[PDB]
This record gives sequence, structure tokens and C-alpha cells, in this order.
Amino acid sequence: VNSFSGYLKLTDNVYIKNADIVEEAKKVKPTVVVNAANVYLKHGGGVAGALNKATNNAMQVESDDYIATNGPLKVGGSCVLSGHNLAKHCLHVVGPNVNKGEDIQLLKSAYENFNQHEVLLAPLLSAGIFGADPIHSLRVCVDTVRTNVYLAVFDKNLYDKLVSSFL
Ligand SMILES: CNC(=O)Nc1ccc(C(=O)N[C@H]2c3ccccc3C[C@@H]2C(=O)O)cc1
Repeated sequence: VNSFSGYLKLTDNVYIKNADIVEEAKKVKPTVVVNAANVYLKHGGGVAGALNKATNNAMQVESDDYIATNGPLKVGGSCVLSGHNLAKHCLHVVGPNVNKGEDIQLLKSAYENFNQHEVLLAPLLSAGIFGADPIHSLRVCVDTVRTNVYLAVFDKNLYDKLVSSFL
């Protein structure tokens, strides 16, 4: 039993809710919140900008030190950093950005990072400003992630479309 509330169950291990991931993180304090990161951990907009703003820029400060030490992430890769006031940990995962021309097949590799964590609160990777089809992202999530994932979808219209079209 966990504290996630109001989710629709899609499969054995995937759950979905129309919610603001920032507000959801603030209320649940999950062990892991996933950030829709880029390789430079520059949290300017989308989910990343929202999560970082909610940390009063502490996420960005920590991220800049991480990059200065380790260099950029790979597309499809991830790193674990602090969750600050939102979660115990933040798993920064880089899905391909279609608006940068990155290979969508890398979306499966990106979701594989979730399997290293038993339970996660997450957005749909590569959705929103990353330019992928969220219906496709949900399909890859369901077919790749085996651990327990609670997906937060900010847009109610998109949420309803994702549920209604789910196979
Ligand atoms: C004050 N609170 C807030 O600003 N919250 C806030 C702001 C923006 C987003 C967002 O862009 N999310 C989408 C996003 C972004 C980048 C990559 C993939 C996805 C999928 C997400 C979705 O469409 O569900 C989510 C929450």
C-alpha cells in the first residue's frame, strides 16, 4: 500500500492521473520524482522548469555542480540527484527531443531507467515541449517499465484522450 490517490489503473504496474506533478510531489513526497531533463540539466521550461521553480532554483544549483563534475548526460540516460522539497530523490531522465531531431527509438532506453526504482512519480517522457506523441510515450512506458509508475498528466484534455485511446 502506498499514498498515491485518485489514480486510474492502466496495467498491473502503471497508473495515471490528471495532476500537476509539482503539486503531486509536494503532497506525496515520493521516494522518486522523475524530471523531464535535457543532457545539460538546464531546467528552463516544461516539467523541468516547473520542478526547478518549486525548489527555488536549488535543483538548478545542484545540477550545475553535477554537470561541471561529470559532463552532460546521454540522450536516453539519467542521473539520481536530490529531490529537494519535492521528493527524497529526483531521477533526471533524458528522453529524445523531437524538436532537436533526436531518435524516437531512444524513448525506450529512457524509460528503462525507471526499472532501477521500485516506485516513481513521473511525467510522460518526451511529451510536452519535447515534441513526441504522448499516446506513443504512454505505450512505450507500459511496454518498458516493470516497476510501479504513477504518471501525472498536467493537461486534462490530453489525460482524457490518453485514457480513452488506451489499449
Ligand atoms: C506551477 N506548476 C507547474 O508549472 N507545473 C507544470 C508545468 C509544466 C508541465 C509540463 O510541461 N508537462 C509536460 C512535459 C514537459 C516536458 C516533457 C514532457 C512533458 C509531459 C508533461 C505533460 O504534458 O503532462 C507540467 C507541470
